[PDB]
Amino acid sequence: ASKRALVILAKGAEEMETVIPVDVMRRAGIKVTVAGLAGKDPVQCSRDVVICPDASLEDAKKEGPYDVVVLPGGNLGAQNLSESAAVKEILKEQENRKGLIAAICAGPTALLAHEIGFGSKVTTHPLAKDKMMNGGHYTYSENRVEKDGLILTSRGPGTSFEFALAIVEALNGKEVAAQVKAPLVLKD
Amino acid sequence: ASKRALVILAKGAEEMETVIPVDVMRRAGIKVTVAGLAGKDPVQCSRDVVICPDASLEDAKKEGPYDVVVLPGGNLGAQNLSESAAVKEILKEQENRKGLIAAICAGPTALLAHEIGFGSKVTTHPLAKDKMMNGGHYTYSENRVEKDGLILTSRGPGTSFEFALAIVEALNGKEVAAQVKAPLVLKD
Repeated sequence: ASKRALVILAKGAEEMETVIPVDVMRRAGIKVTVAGLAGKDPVQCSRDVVICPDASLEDAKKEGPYDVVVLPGGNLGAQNLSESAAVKEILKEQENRKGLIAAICAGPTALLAHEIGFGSKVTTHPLAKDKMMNGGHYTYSENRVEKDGLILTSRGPGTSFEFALAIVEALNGKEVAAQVKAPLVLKD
Repeated sequence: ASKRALVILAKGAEEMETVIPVDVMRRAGIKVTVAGLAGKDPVQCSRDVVICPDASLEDAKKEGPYDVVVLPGGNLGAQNLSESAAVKEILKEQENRKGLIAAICAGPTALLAHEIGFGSKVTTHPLAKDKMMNGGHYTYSENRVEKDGLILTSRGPGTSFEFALAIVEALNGKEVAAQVKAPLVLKD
């Protein structure tokens, strides 16, 4: 059985934090669906890179369930994720079936918005800490990648490779992660 | 005066090696044009990420000159770059006016194809070394980023951040590179 990943792509998402996990996960043999929040139309990312999603979120919602739901960062992207009722439904369903939820940079703030994973240890971009911690519902970490139960978080564009490889390791195991890592020419 | 960058995007390009330099260069205030080799139509990258270029290469060619020409990697992308007469013309013109040429991963092999920069020190992805060195026209380096005169090269997806910041430093200087680097949460 092939593992499946849903990446939710909204206007203003950080394009590096989107492309790096999609690419790395596909190198690991995972079936990745890049789903556009607003539909099938091309999405203008935070630095004006324009990416064509594989499907609308509405369509991708019906082809579930997914072994991981991925929330990229970017301040405006995360805000769009935090305001979407469809994202709330997807996240609440993933939580209930004990599937993995992964968010990077500003992305974890959508978890707070949708009341996902309260009590977990999480990290965010430093500039997003105050927002994530409003109410003290999580415990904050400064680790570059943090995993507590089914909640996997990471800090910024420069942690995107470590974030993606942590997803691979969680889904496919350490050996596949190591095999996918070697041809990338990462430092550590 | 605002510095200008041309990124040449061909089918089969490594999407991470494309998006990371475009994003980082735009964070540095550089005006970046993502030009599609085959036209304005959306480009399917090596891991099936689909990116919409800003313009066709034909149109972007007329809005020159550029302070840097950027060649992403990906084996099939580099091959498409190596076979394109338009790329040859762009590169030969950039060489003659002593502008910067930057290529990463498999991308430097297009330089060999177009007889660009013979005698320079270059690096490539390890898997592309034998191809780059056919004929002994360059001297090979295993540095993660290599710069010899106006030729800047780098090794793979995992060196993409260092590659892009080297471009920023060459165009805008060390302080801008350092200022753009800090919010990315890079390790080193």
